Amino acid sequence: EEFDCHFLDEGFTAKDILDQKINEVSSSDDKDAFYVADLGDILKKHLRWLKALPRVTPFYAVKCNDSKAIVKTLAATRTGFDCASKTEIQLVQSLGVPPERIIYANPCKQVSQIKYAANNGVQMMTFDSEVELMKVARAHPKAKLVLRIATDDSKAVCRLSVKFGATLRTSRLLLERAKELNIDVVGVSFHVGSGCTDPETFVQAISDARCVFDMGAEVGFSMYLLDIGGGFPGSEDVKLKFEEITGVINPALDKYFPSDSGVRIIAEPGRYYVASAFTLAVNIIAKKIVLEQTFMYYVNDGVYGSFNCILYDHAHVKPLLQKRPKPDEKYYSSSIWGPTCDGLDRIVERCDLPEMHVGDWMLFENMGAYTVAAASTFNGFQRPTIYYVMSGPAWQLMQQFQN
Amino acid sequence: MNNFNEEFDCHFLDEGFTAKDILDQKINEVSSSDDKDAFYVADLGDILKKHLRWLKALPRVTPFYAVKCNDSKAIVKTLAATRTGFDCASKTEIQLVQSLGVPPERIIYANPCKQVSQIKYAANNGVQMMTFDSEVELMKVARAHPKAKLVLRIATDVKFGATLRTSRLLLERAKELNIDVVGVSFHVGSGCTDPETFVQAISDARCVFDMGAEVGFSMYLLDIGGGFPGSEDVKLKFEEITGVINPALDKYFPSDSGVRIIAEPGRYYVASAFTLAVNIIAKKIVLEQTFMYYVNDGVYGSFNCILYDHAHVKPLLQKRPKPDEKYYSSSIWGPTCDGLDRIVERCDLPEMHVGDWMLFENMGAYTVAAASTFNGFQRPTIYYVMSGPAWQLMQQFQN
Ligand SMILES: *Cc1c(COP(=O)(O)O)cnc(C)c1O
Ligand SMILES: *Cc1c(COP(=O)(O)O)cnc(C)c1O
Repeated sequence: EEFDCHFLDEGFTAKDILDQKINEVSSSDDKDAFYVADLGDILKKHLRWLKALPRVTPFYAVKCNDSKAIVKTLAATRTGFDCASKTEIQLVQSLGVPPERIIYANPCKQVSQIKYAANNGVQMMTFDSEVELMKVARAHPKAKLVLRIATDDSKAVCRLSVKFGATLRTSRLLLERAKELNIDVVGVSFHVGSGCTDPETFVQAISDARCVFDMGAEVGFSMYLLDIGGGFPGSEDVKLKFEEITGVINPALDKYFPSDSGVRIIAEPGRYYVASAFTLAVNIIAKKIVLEQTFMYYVNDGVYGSFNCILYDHAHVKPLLQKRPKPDEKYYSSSIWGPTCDGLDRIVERCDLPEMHVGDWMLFENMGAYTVAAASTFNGFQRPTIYYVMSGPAWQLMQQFQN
Repeated sequence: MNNFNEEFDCHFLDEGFTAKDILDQKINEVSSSDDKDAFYVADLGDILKKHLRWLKALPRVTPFYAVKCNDSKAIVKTLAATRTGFDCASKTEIQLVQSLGVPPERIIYANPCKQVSQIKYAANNGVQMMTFDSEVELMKVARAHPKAKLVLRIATDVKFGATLRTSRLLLERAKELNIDVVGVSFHVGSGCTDPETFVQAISDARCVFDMGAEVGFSMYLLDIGGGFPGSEDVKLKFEEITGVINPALDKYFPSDSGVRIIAEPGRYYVASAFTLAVNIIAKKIVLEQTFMYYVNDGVYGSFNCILYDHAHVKPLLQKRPKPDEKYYSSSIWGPTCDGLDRIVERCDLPEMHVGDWMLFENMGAYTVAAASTFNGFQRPTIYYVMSGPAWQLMQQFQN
């Protein structure tokens, strides 16, 4: 099923296909959870990116969803790939992507994985520490390094301990140390992150990046690479939409990194490409009534599976009814639980739903990003099957991108 | 040492050597190379020691290992030879146990809320005993496994467990549907602070047994669940808990009644058998002087137990530091690019360097069982060891 893609007929949408599949299994007990993944939605996102950020080459953040179908579609589109590990580089290269379309954007890499990157021709890597420079000097001395700078997220849960990113002061010392070690630093990267309430944050990051560029010029480096990271929204169900962010980014790029300077601007979008492409259908496998009347529903995907995103990715999930609800239907306070025997495997603490029954389906939209990528087989429950769909016109568009 | 697939490969543990010595040897073996991937040493002899200890502490209670805690084939094979039962929650777990040769009468399907197709799989493969705590579950059993032997799971002091009031209604409803209810199960859970909770649970089970007798059921199976500690690094130790359980079992379920008592320990068997070695792969100094260490296992891997299992992890050095060695405030981070992939927020450590190893004891339970390959990082290699005397002990259990 990984390389199996189904046709999407004219006048149909991923939703219609989902409804059809649900109807077809209605008289049986084959009601495992499943995804419908519209590869055409990923192509749509790419067109939208090219239009909104014409100066920025997208490098898809593989970690967000490492589906071979996704990577193949994006590779056909000629986008780059941001890989954090040997396995991700192997996946991308296996599909035929040359090394110059890969950035190894992990600032803290095990020596053997740096060696793997060097052996396979991946030259560009990020870094934010002196020890990383020592490791690169030993294991990949001809690498092209991108300095990752810190970006403030005022809504992070742990604002004192920041995992990645050098301050400006540290950035100066790092550039000088790289010069001492005869290591080439070619640019600057930053990552604002998905939790971004104000687009001005991007402006600040771009300004800081320009500062580090100036620092590089002072130390004698030829810096050309600006990496504006990820965090762009992957669906319209957000307060701060993609186009508002890009409307604030493009003037900043024009001001701090004009095209005549020779800068090459890239980004590392992950969730932007894939979030809305996946819709998850789970089946209600068990039910309890608690006395006014409240309900507990048990479904066959949970926090150890697709909904790990609730804990790892700070996700909030909205259950949707497969069968439309009449205006007069009574809604009851309800909780939704995963299949595992763990008391913590709870998807929704409280929501309002009409009375549902075992065998009914619940749908979760925008489930592409940081869901299957982090699922486990805890308690022996297997990952939901993914059905990849693509229309004829979407395939034609992909062909155009291939030429 | 090198694995000859790790699943079924077991290494000998020589006389006078312990799991720690094997760990040191492996570390020494790779000291001059860059192959510094995280790895486990799993002492199957420790699991056999736990079984002997269980037999002595709870002589009336047959243990059914909770496979979900650690589904290692090596573990299940060792426990299967030991003749324990298995508590299975899904088709895959039942498949694993049966593949190793365990007959269905040594399997309890102790998931109260089962998908119909999973119930069907159990019926197809002869697993008759299942738990339940709801009327809807009874409806599903009547359709998909009508000859099952049902065990009523009762609540103890949100997700599972019927109240006594609900238990009465469930027993009557099961009688209406001609479904056989043979016993009661409860699960106190690991975070139990007061052992008296077990006494109340056993008393509640006795009440539900009496309720079953009133409606005409022959109740014989008492399942006291799990939650027993898997290490000595706990406030409430195993033997204190069993000291409170055994008098209650004698009072509420005397042997002459014909009751069969089982338990579902998971972490008790496996927690202390696994020691994890991770390598420091990156390092930062933050200016008095504090350090950030990055290791090659994290919250998406073995340390998912921090979020899923409320685990508190203690990093250990390979060699005990000198008393006057300088310690620094330090943080420990996982390998993934996620900002949340942090193992230790703050601890005191001597200055360490890239290539040094950090050890984590009592990492057997709810660690590898829930690890993912997020960001492409592979699950740590597990090296299984067993001494000759441990193998001899396993033979005695088997015969
Ligand atoms: C996670 C990550 C991304 C992708 O983030 P999204 O929110 O999915 O766009 C991009 N760059 C880096 C360095 C990351 O760690
Ligand atoms: C998880 C579980 C167990 C095992 O719990 P431990 O804390 O590992 O002993 C036993 N019984 C049931 C019903 C469980 O869900």
